Amino acid sequence: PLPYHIPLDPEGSLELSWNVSYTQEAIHFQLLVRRLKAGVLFGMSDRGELENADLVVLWTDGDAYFADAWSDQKGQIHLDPQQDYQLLQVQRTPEGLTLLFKRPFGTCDPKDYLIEDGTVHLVYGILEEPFRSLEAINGSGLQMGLQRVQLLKPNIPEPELPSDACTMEVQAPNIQIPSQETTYWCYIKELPKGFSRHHIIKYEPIVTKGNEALVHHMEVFQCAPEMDSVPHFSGPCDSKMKPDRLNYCRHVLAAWALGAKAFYYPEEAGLAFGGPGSSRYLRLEVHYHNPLVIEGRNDSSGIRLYYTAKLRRFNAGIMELGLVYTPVMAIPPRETAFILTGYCTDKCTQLALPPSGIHIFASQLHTHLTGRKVVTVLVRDGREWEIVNQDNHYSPHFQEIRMLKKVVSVHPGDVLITSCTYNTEDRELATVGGFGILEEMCVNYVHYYPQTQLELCKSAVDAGFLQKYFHLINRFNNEDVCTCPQASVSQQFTSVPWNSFNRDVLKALYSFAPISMHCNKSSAVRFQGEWNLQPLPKVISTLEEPTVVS
Amino acid sequence: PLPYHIPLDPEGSLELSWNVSYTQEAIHFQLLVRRLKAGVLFGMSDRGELENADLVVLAYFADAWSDQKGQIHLDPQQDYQLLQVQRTPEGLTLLFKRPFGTCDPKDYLIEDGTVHLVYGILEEPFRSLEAINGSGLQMGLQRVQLLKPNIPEPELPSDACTMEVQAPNIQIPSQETTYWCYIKELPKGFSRHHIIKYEPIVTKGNEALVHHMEVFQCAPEVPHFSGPCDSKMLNYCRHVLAAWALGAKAFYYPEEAGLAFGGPGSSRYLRLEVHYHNPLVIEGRNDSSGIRLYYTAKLRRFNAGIMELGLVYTPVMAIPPRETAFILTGYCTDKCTQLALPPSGIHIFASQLHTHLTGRKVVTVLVRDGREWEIVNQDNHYSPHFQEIRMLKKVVSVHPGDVLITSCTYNTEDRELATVGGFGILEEMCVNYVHYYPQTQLELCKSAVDAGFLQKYFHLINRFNNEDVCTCPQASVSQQFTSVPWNSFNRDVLKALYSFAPISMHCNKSSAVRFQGEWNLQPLPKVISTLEEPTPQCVVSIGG
Ligand SMILES: *[C@@H]1O[C@H](CO)[C@@H](O[C@@H]2O[C@H](CO)[C@@H](O[C@@H]3O[C@H](CO[C@H]4O[C@H](CO)[C@@H](O)[C@H](O)[C@@H]4O)[C@@H](O)[C@H](O)[C@@H]3O)[C@H](O)[C@H]2NC(C)=O)[C@H](O)[C@H]1NC(C)=O
Ligand SMILES: *[C@@H]1O[C@H](CO)[C@@H](O[C@@H]2O[C@H](CO)[C@@H](O[C@@H]3O[C@H](CO)[C@@H](O)[C@H](O)[C@@H]3O)[C@H](O)[C@H]2NC(C)=O)[C@H](O)[C@H]1NC(C)=O
Ligand SMILES: *[C@@H]1O[C@H](CO)[C@@H](O[C@@H]2O[C@H](CO)[C@@H](O[C@@H]3O[C@H](CO)[C@@H](O)[C@H](O)[C@@H]3O)[C@H](O)[C@H]2NC(C)=O)[C@H](O)[C@H]1NC(C)=O
Ligand SMILES: *[C@@H]1O[C@H](CO)[C@@H](O[C@@H]2O[C@H](CO)[C@@H](O)[C@H](O)[C@H]2NC(C)=O)[C@H](O)[C@H]1NC(C)=O
Ligand SMILES: *[C@@H]1O[C@H](CO)[C@@H](O)[C@H](O)[C@H]1NC(C)=O
Ligand SMILES: *[C@@H]1O[C@H](CO)[C@@H](O)[C@H](O)[C@H]1NC(C)=O
Ligand SMILES: [Cu+2]
Repeated sequence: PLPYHIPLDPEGSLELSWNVSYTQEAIHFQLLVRRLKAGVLFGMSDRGELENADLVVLWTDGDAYFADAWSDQKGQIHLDPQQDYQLLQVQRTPEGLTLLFKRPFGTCDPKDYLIEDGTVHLVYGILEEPFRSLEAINGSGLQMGLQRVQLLKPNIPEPELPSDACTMEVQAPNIQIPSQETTYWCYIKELPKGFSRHHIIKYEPIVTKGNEALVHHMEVFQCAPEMDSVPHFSGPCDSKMKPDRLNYCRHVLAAWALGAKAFYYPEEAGLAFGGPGSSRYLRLEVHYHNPLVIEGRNDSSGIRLYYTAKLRRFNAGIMELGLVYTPVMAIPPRETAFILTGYCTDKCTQLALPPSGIHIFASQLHTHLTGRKVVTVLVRDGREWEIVNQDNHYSPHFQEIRMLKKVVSVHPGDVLITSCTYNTEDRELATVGGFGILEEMCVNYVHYYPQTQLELCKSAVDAGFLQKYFHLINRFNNEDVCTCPQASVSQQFTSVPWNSFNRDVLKALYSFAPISMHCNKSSAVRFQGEWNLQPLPKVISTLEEPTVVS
Repeated sequence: PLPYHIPLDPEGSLELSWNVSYTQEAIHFQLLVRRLKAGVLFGMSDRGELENADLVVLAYFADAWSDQKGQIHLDPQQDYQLLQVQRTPEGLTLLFKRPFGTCDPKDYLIEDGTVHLVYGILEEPFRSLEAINGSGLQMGLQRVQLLKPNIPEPELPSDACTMEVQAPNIQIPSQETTYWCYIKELPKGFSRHHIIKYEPIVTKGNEALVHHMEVFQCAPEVPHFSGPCDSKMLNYCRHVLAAWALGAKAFYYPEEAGLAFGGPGSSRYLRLEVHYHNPLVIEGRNDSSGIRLYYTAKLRRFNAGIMELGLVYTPVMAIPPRETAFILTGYCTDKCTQLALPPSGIHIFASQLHTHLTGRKVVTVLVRDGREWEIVNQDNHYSPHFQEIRMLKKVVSVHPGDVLITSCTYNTEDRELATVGGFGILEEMCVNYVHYYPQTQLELCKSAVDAGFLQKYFHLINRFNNEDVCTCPQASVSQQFTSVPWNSFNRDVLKALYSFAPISMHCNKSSAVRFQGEWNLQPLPKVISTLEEPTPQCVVSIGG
């Protein structure tokens, strides 16, 4: 058939399957309607709203007619005089009525939606009641929903597993999530004794059948190699009942977030764990968000690993690009698009990268609720070379590990620039970087080869410069005010009255001020050098991108 | 018959005439080639450079475009549509059509305001487009308003009489640029009349030489003079009855108003200034050109007047160096309009935009209750070298309490220092001269940033780029824009200051007196919102 498919409506009366051609630069959609009552509409839109939508509609109104349509800002449906969607075939089968139609990635028509890399928001609706023309169609009698998907796939078959492949299950024991709002939970598991060295070539999530809903992030780590670690453990990650060490495992075997399905490795590489000289226990950290907050729902959740005995050609690593989690990075309220940027500097890459460089075959983008756009680009001496990963339509609810269509080569001395665009319009206060639900993140997880000791390449604004910012706006408020309060970064940001000047000066600060750079190893230690007050990477540059049927 | 016309090349071997259709949303070009050499190319570009241009080249006719280095390539799409190619006594004429805009974003977009036309004459026979070289290529630009309002010529009062102000059959000096003053006069007595029209008079063959023309009234407080305006034979007869520039057909006052000239307070004597642009330095060329006024004895209902909108002239308004686009905004506040405007309000039928050399874009919008309602005037392609009084397509009504927002976009890329507001050539202006009725006592409605807040700017950036936190002696030392270390932060904070800080408001008559009150530190008008931009709806061979 057509290789990709998803359900649209929960009832499954609507099924969408599609295929992509990058030579023709076009998508072929096939829509299956099993049960058609009244009429049905399908299309795509920016955030998945019915408003400002690029659509296709069918009516039963006659004795069955199909037309291209578009919707305005108020959600009213109008016919499309040109056609972006081109109807190809219509056939009636036992499964239902099938419609094959074709669209280019983009049109010279500016009105239409533009298909590109990253997330695409599909809109579907089932119009319950017969309505005629388009414009009669009302919110009433319309079942109106959205589905998120990646329209442009790498078009590669998922490799699958040799006769050697074995499964290892890393799960929490069956533990009680506190009645607190938010919990981040550490657990210590260990490998069988005398465990020879292996490559994890696959992993998939495991979530208890009542909790799919409660568990929104899971991660599996390795502590520093030099060390033989603490006894067996289940419980929260801040507590001091818990020891010393851990805290020392930032090394990353596995990562899962909402929307991410199973992941298969590229065949050039696998992820190495066990064997001599590289060590220990696995640390599982599970993030529980519990608006529910009722008697402890008992949960053993985790990740399943698929591993092969020994080596594929290269060892694959995972690198964290982005903003460090600190309050000093903040988004003012009532912002339509506000951009936070973080960096991997040439100094860090020069220090931590091999002469050959690394090859990025995958990326996963991560923000919190206010995240809208995420992009990572590659820059060489102030000239933008390549786009590592891009999602303009990105949603926090849909976060998946994507195989890059083109593997990207990163060399020492290159700068990796990561930017996230946020919308704070639903927030009355400044949103700050942090672990909390009301706080934000900008992160790009990169899956690359050959493995290096570089894991966190991240940056943040210099604290001192943020302080002079605060004092600058304070004094712009005039009065006189010789006052030097310290820290309370979250408490300073919440205390700032937000006006055009404060916002613009904050944005200016982010676009100007030097950065505290974090270059850290798998060992959860920095690369020696002085990484504070680094000159802000800047780009001298930018890269340029060029009737009704029946 | 095509209503609008301009010369392109100085030699005058190429002449362009055109027609506008707003239902069809298209321009009809007719190109006249008097002398046909190997080739001719014509088109349009942002500032008038050959690079990145939307073109047509020449019986074979082809649509072309130019790349970043200015090399010419064929256009697979075509915006221009060839209609007719015909041979006449005057030369070879080509009638062709182009839409205002295309769904192709690469192509030029025709809109309100100035359009830069590019022309060339190919000396050398070429077998391709890409073969075209600086060699054998005669290259030029012409600035014009492509979309004119469609105004029918009103009937005349029959009382209406014409007075013609022309050069006294004089000889243009051998110079590239000449400005020529001549003094003409009215009969004595002659009580007040309304000018309801004026149109250009240009001697045949001199079309390329005449760039702009202006008719002025001297100060009431005069001897006869014909010759250059720098000649140092005594006057400022500055103030303006009439203005004309290339491409303009006629200027019409609205049915409600006319411009008054007559017995006192009128001045007695009139001054005409004609601008000759003379590349090639032609010589012994005689010119009678000037402007003809249509005026009536019986006044219409209102007297027409001119109001100055914009930035006050102060150094406090500055543009940092090396900016591609930097925006300065002046304001006419709700308090000023509420006070000085009649209850009925005023109606704006015309506008003239004024900046100095670094000016690129200029826009004036009308805002009601903090919401942008209508665009008074817009030029994104505006140039200081072409500035004319333009009739608005739709007369715009400004009521009491409405806010007028005027913004200019500047390019400082060629400047090493901060450019400041001022009269000088190296300093800047943002001004919109508005022609309206009924005439009121409001003459200058203008604004500027509050000086104190600018002081807070200088001390804030000074204390920020100098490093430490929390120290409070604060001795004040440097107050002015020169000597300032411009980096992204300083620029952005200056922009923030301009976008935030309250303004010193000038509501003036007389230039020597303000209106009725305390105008310092007025709250900056702000727009919760803005308005929607209208959508651009989505090798030939002809027998001669
Ligand atoms: C065309 O317009 C002219 C200007 O209105 C009409 O008047 C003629 O103007 C010229 C120059 O102004 C007068 O020439 C006079 O005689 C000599 C010559 O001036 C200079 O000439 C040569 C170059 O031609 C130059 O190299 C010499 O050094 C001279 O300086 C001057 O000394 C006089 O002061 C004065 O300029 C003509 O006399 C004058 N014509 C008449 C009939 O008075 C001219 O008539 C117009 N022509 C037409 C056909 O309409
Ligand atoms: C949204 O639009 C729909 C239709 O445009 C409205 O829903 C309902 O529409 C049906 C059928 O058109 C109405 O039934 C009526 O039956 C009588 C028979 O006596 C017939 O003469 C009428 O012409 C009509 O067909 C039904 O009354 C109507 N529901 C209502 C009025 O509550 C719906 O009301 C619209 N809602 C909004 C918020 O616009
Ligand atoms: C509108 O009219 C007012 C008149 O009230 C103009 O105000 C200006 O007020 C200053 C007084 O501060 C005067 O100009 C300057 O005076 C200072 C001394 O204070 C002197 O050092 C300067 O050299 C300058 O002369 C004057 O009263 C007046 N200036 C002008 C040019 O009229 C205001 O400027 C007017 N606004 C316009 C015409 O846009
Ligand atoms: C990278 O560098 C070190 C390695 O862990 C971390 O520095 C510690 O950070 C914690 C929390 O901010 C402090 O309590 C410690 O005092 C720091 N140690 C030292 C020696 O400064 C740093 O946080 C790491 N950054 C990451 C992992 O993003
Ligand atoms: C997409 O599907 C069409 C018919 O459904 C087929 O002809 C075409 O080859 C397919 N393209 C692919 C699989 O790339
Ligand atoms: C302009 O286009 C052609 C000129 O030949 C003519 O048919 C048309 O009527 C003209 N329309 C206007 C409004 O000038
Ligand atoms: Cu997170």
